[PDB]
Amino acid sequence: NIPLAEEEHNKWHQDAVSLHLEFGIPRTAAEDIVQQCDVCQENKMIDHWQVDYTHYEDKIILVWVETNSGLIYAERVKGETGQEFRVQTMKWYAMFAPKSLQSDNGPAFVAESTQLLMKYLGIEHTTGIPWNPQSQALVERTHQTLKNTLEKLIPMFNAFESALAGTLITLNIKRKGGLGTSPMDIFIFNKEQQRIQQQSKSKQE
Amino acid sequence: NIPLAEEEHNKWHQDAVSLHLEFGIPRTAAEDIVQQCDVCQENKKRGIDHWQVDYTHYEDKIILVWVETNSGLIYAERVKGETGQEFRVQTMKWYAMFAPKSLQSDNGPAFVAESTQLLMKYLGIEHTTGIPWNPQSQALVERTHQTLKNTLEKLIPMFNAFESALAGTLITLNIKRKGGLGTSPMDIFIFNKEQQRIQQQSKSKQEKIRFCYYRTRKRGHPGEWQGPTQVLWGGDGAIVVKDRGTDRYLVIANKDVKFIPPPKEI
Amino acid sequence: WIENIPLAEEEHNKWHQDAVSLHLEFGIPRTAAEDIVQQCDVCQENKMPSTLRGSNKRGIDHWQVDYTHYEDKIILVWVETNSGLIYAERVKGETGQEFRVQTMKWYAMFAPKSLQSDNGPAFVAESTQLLMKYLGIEHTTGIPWNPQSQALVERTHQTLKNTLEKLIPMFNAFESALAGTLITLNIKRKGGLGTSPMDIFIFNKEQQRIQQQSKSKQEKIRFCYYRTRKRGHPGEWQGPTQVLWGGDGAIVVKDRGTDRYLVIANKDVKFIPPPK
Amino acid sequence: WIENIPLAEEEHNKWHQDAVSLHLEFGIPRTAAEDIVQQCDVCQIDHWQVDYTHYEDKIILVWVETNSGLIYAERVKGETGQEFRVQTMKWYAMFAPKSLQSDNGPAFVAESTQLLMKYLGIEHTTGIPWNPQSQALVERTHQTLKNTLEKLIPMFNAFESALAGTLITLNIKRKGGLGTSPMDIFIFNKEQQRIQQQSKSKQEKIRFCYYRTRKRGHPGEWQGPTQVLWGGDGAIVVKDRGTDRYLVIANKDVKFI
Amino acid sequence: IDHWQVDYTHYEDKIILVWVETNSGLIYAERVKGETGQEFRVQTMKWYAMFAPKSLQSDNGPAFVAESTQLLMKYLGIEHTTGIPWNPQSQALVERTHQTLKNTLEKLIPMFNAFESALAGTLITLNIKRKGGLGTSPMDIFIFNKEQQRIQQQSKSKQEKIRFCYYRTRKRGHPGEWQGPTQVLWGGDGAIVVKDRGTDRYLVIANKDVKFIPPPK
DNA sequence: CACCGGAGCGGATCTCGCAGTCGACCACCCTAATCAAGTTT
DNA sequence: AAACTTGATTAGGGTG
Repeated sequence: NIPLAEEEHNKWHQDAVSLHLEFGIPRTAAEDIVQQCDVCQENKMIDHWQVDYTHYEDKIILVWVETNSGLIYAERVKGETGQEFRVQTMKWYAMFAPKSLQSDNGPAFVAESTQLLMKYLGIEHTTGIPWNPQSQALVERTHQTLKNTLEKLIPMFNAFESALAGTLITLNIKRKGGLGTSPMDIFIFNKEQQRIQQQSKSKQE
Repeated sequence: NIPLAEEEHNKWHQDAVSLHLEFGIPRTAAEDIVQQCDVCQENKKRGIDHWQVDYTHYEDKIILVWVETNSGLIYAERVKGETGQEFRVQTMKWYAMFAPKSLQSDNGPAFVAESTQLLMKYLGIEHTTGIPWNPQSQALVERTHQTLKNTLEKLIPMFNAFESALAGTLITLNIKRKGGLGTSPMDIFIFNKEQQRIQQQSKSKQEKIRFCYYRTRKRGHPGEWQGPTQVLWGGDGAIVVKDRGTDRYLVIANKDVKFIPPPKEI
Repeated sequence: WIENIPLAEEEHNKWHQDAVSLHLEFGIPRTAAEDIVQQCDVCQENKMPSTLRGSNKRGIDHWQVDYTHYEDKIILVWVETNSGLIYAERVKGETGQEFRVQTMKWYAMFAPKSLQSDNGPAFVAESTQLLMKYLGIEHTTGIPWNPQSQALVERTHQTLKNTLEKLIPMFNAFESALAGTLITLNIKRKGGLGTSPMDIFIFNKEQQRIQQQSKSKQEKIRFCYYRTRKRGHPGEWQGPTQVLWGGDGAIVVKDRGTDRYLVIANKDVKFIPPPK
Repeated sequence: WIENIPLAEEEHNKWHQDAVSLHLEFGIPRTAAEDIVQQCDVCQIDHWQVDYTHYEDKIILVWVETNSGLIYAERVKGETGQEFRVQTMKWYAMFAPKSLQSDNGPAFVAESTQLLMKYLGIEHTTGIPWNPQSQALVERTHQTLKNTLEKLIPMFNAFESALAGTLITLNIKRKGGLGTSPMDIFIFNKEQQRIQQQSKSKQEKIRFCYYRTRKRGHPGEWQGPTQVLWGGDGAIVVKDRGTDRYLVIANKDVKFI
Repeated sequence: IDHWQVDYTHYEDKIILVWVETNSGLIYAERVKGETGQEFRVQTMKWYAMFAPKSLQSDNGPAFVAESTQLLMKYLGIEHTTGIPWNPQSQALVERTHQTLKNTLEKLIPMFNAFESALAGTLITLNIKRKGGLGTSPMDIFIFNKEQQRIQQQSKSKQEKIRFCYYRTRKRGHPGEWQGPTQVLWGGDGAIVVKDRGTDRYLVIANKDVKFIPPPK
């Protein structure tokens, strides 16, 4: 099916997501179709994330945002210090399977043993001024409607971590788009599709 | 489910889409929940079919792009000139190709041309001209035209007709291109139209409501005719209704039930 | 006339008339001419609610009551719904406690299974309600400004007071005369086939015997598909469920869709063969 | 009603649908709608068919949906192969065809047409179109079409506008069945295809799992793997291979694999 | 699936609220300040963000059986089951879960500054890195499970025919009386699935102890 | 061409108010403002 | 010596 997907790609030049999803080929193979197509590498406009700290009513919130699914995570934060962030990306590298990261150059992320925790855990960490309209619209609006839905939910709840969890529930889980796709729908699909190729990928590596 | 979906909303405060799809009530009911919920209306309007246009020049070829805002489904067609009338012809064709609930655009001439807005009125479409301000919109529209010129530049060598190449890009993006579970904008769109239509079918076919005025007896002495409000549960000779004042259900003697057709002034 | 209509409409908006005279004089179809006053405010407002209503035959041992003030005598009256055999007794006060005792008496006379009764406080009283509950009985509420749900007891207040006016001189006691009326209409009134209510209550107590109902379980069940014809063309068998009872040319069945008993003519039945 | 009813009387003079369609649009009385159509002098899956036809020396390409009855069409300069090639490139852009009917005309039976049906993967069928089921729909489509242009076109400066209007009358505004226009039936079929496909995709997996059983409540050790035959609520089905007898197994007593 | 069990556990005077999924074996754990109901309400709000629990087990402990905890489980639409923990099916899993949990904590806590980092480490080893069978992780088994819990699966099952049948059951081989007619709940090979309407329980009946019922014809 | 269905209107069925302004004083059940009787930090 | 809860005896709302 990968063959007919590259014939179809040289013809119509789809995304690797679209050839993956069209032909059921592993997404790695579809990426190899596109990235080898010179039409697509001449013409250019998973588990990949961004972080920025944010304060919501004198409460720092470490805000993880997955660049593809739009799927978010958060936890209340005592300080923007690096060691706390190392603990948060240990916990968070537990709660997810991150491939790669973007972020600003802020102190926690650029910090040496934080970077060495990205190498230890093995995540690709790109530190720099985020330049991309792709991420920054989504992350900006994420802080917008996050601080919104916090402002909606926090009166209801005793704890602030309870209401914070509330927002994460609404956006990760209750919220949907497309055909009734929450972000978590997108992610669980992408991982469970990663499993079956993943049983092949140990042979492909 | 509509009261329960609303209960889920005032708790959680979801999208209209999410409450709708979750509880399967009609989506305008979910919209109305969000809209009758002060919490979401305090902090933030587009239905499903909402389009935005921008003319786009590529290779000295004027192209009249349409961009649906929600699905991200798009149309475009090459153009001779940006005029009112040619644009009127294009959008007539388009509205044969499209059922669009509302439009946005900027203040460009054909948009702001008089008979074009009159033609939005002939066609009854909500037209909004003005500086398009929405980060939801402008990122989508901008990336849409960038990706448009991108894929034009890919495909036009492969085709005799630049028009069939443009059709090519619409195929790639609206059909072939996918996201999430395999969703192209076309399939998202067709789905949304489908469930929306079916919202009409649901609402029309099922419920024959009735409404009434009502009154009550004090030492037997009947009340004035009141509300009026809605038949909740019908029974022969008496019913269930809500007291708006007490927010409370009540059983009223038909004699004291002044019947009304449902739609009221609406 | 199709375009006479907005003027005729105006003439309702002006002169506010029936769908008919408007229909005819403007010479239109009448039905939207009714949709006028459907859509009128004015004429929509002040019309009356033509509504027939209904009373409940309801249940064996299902009951209905109201107290009486006959010649300044509180008389609380115990009156069946279905076959409408009755009882009553003179009372000194209407009160919930007193009432509760009265119903203990009368309840003990029978196995009365349920009730309709009005908003009178003694009917309504907390421990009264708890007493119905205590005994596993259904009170139901006669509602504001409907004696008519309380129909039969008021009816019988008529009948009775006529009979009182006969009998009471014949007795030492008003309440022996009360016994006399009670006697008569629960018995001596006999009609149709020349039967009292007492006949019918008691008969039906024999009729309502649980052991017989339990026993008929041994009789066979079959299920059956019913189905429905749209432009002549019958649906799938909808579903398949037991032939609750068969008649000649049709049966007893339930739609789970309505959860309600139903008929199917035996042509639109599938008979479903036995296990074997 | 009586606010809708005039407005539909206004709109039929524009759009000239069935009385049915307006009854089913606006929720008016049908018989009044019928009174308009009489009193309106003017009226007084993914399997398709193409025909050309001429309306006032304007060649037109006519697509017709063999099931929903939906139509695409556009004004045409000529019956050439190449023009129609770009037409149906655009049509395949706006539509997602499986299949097609047509006659043996040159632009169809022209090769690069058919090669482009292969490049696009449509199964092109030319031949003497034989079918009353099709050709009656074809027939009424043409007669009622040019009827309908002849209604609308004087309202319109540009003819492409009016033609688009005819398409709108038929596709969009006109209804059939329960109030179902052609586009209604059409879009329904479209969305039904994909969910057929998704359903098959979920039918593909056939998962297996470990399981165990209780003795006086005390557990058995894990057993299997064995296929997940049918899921229930709180439990599944599995074939016991030991007894060759299927087992209802609590989900908590399972490890899905 | 999404049937979870809790036991608070103390590791080195650190209360650890240990979620254990009864089926995948997936877990969550976090260091906890106290066994308080309120803190537990916060933790289960957080964790109901991190997962989509349908249902719950736990012991009868104070936080769990707490009133507004119960109202919270209702508020979130989770079924909370409180009990003397009496099952070896789930309690074998929970027992070994806590044992291996403290084991891996003792492995990882030297390797990390924070105990939340190291406890996170244990969840990584056990949910992610730990693998079984063909090499799927318990987290993969959870993802897997959740992924096939889709409603578009339900649509196709609605599209199918069901056929109905009588059924009987054997005692010492002696065939019982026929029963139903009922749903063929699933067609098998040599048998099918049926619920007993009497005991409200799914059951299998060999096709000889079945009589399938023909369609409306 | 026969059979079933949506829309239409004449006829048939059921409930009720016009009787001047309506309350005045009972009896029962349920709810509530106000006063009197204790402690407790 | 302020406040805090509960029992007792007449004034209003739904029903004969």
